[PDB]
Amino acid sequence: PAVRISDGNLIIKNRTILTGVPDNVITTSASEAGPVEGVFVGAVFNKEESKHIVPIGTLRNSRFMSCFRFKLWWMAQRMGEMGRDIPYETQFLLVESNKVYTVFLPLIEGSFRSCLQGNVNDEVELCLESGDVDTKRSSFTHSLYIHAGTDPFQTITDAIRTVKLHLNSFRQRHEKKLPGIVDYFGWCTWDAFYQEVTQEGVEAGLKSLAAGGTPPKFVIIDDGWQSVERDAESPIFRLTGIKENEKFKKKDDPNVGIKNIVKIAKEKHGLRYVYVWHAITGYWGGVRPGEEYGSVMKYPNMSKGVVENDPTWKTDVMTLQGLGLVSPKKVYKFYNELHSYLADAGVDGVKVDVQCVLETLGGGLGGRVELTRQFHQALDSSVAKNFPDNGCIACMSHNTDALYCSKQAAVIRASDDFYPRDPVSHTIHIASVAYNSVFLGEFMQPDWDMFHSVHPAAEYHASARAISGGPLYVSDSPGKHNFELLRKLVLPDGSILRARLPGRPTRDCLFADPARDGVSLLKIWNMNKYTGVLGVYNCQGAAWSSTERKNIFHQTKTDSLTGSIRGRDVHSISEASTDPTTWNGDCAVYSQSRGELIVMPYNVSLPVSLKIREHEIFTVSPISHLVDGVSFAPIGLVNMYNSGGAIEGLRYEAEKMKVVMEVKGCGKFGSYSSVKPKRCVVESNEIAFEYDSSSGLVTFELDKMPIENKRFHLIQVEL
Ligand SMILES: OC[C@H]1O[C@@H](O)[C@H](O)[C@@H](O)[C@H]1O
Repeated sequence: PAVRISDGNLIIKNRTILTGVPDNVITTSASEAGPVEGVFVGAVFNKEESKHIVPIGTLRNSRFMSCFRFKLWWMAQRMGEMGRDIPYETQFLLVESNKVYTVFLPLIEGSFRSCLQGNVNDEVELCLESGDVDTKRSSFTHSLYIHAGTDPFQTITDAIRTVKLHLNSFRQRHEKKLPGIVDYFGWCTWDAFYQEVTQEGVEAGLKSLAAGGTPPKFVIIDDGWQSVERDAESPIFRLTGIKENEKFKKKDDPNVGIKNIVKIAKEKHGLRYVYVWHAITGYWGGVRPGEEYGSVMKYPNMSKGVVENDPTWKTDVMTLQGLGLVSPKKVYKFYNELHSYLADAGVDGVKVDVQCVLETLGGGLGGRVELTRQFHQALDSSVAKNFPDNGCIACMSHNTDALYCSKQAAVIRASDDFYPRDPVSHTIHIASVAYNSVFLGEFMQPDWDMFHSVHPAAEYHASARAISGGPLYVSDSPGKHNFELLRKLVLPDGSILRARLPGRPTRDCLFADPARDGVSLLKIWNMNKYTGVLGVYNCQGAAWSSTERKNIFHQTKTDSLTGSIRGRDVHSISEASTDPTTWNGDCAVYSQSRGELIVMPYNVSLPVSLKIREHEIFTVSPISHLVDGVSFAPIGLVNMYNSGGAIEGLRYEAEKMKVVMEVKGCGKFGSYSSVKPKRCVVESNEIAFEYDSSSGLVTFELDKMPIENKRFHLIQVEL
């Protein structure tokens, strides 16, 4: 049976993972298409309760990685060996048997949501909550799912799909429509102006970016454009109407609102998309109590796991001053009127924020899962009507309540905010995004957030954004730009080189905490179509503290650390080979910063050494062997972080000793060749190239962007 409770012990492929499983902890593997290859888990209790907790079993000497909510809104990573180290509010837990990998997915079930928490006795406990006193239950069959396999990433995905086949209440990332913004550079006003943003600031930020040759094709007008008011210390603000405030009304004709800056953005400055920010509850303090939308004051319910990890939530302005919560009966009316107004003004999407609050406001109304479902149901209906390119970015949304009802939305902020003025944040941001994407990336495309192009950590953030697989945008104040940096990310038409997957830790890094263990470098892998990409980060020296309950610096024993890369760290690198059945695993590896090309045989390590807050990017291309002595691998646009993303087509013709490629973009193009090319041809005309006989690096300039909708350079390399 493979995954079974036998005696009081949890056994997986004949390894004990857990011991001492209570007698009340019930399994089942039946489903519509019966044979389930892992197991659903639940529990019978005595009484009708709105909160429950049962140990699943006792976990010892088994490496894990967990993603846990350090705050209501956001997750971060924790590794350990013992059940006691599992944090409160653990929403995703992956266990290594030493070869074999087990995932534990705490689920929503009816009106209940579960998570994992460790206790002092090393038991893994299942915490079950409705977030509502009037919604109570004694027995559950499907509040956890457990599945195991020998590829950690494939194990995760296979489990998620099985959970999806049970619930039918979400879709996986790859089944959703990505809105078009993800293929372009954007800018977001948040760090530029905070809430003091005006339409004149919008226009200035778009002009300053385009002026330097890296034009954003989307903008996020963030928090600060809505009509909000304090109740009639620090007071909370509530939405007073759905239309823009006076900073977004054309100064000349007060009856023309946000339409003005949209039309300026698009017509005058060439933007393809405009998005705006709003809280899932309208604003931070919700909507002002009123008839129109049924808004009535609600006060956040505290839950233990949340409060345990974030004690400041007890005294937070939202918690103490409440929110005007729009009624479930009128929630669709609210989103629709807001979004209809926005869409009729030419807005293409919304960054929907403060999302987890709903788990704390289910008191009257069905509890946490139900309130979440209802709001998202309405939100998704309005989005599909009003923003039909699927214009929704989910923010502050890292709860299982939301994730398991993520049926439509396709982009999710993967971490806590970029914080330009907080030195502790930068290493942590890189770690959180990477680890969180392991799980969040099964649901939606991770968004690794805005960043500053002018900042000590700019390269560190930007390089990470390049290999993220997600939208790429800055929050630069106007005129504070590093265009040399930006050209590494953004082509002259505003298109980017997006990788195809959520960027994730290598197999290598899944169980070794690169923020805390003091020994390991973080390696992040992604794919393009015909290359892999690998980013290496030192992100030691900071993390959330289990004692201080916040992000701090902590002690590190060296500044510099040495790890290594292998072609195969790029987990799916074989999908980039034009001939995987004959491919012997050899890769061309190009160091983006050092500008160095190395041939790396299958399994040969190359050492990499980095001080804290340093990084390196490598493009990893499968070598094709045309004949004995004629070997080749494309690299792409070598002065861009994700160089391989420029290669759209690749074909080998060994009978003619020829390589045929389709390449997007412009700038310097690089390839590995064992021999000096006879000819390099671009659009039928021979072009000059250089060749470094000792590295095999071939180079030539793709001078301009492809000529008119003819999307690609056609390149022939004759060897
Ligand atoms: O107050 C506005 C801000 O809200 C945060 O939750 C969000 O992550 C930021 O990116 C910005 O939108």
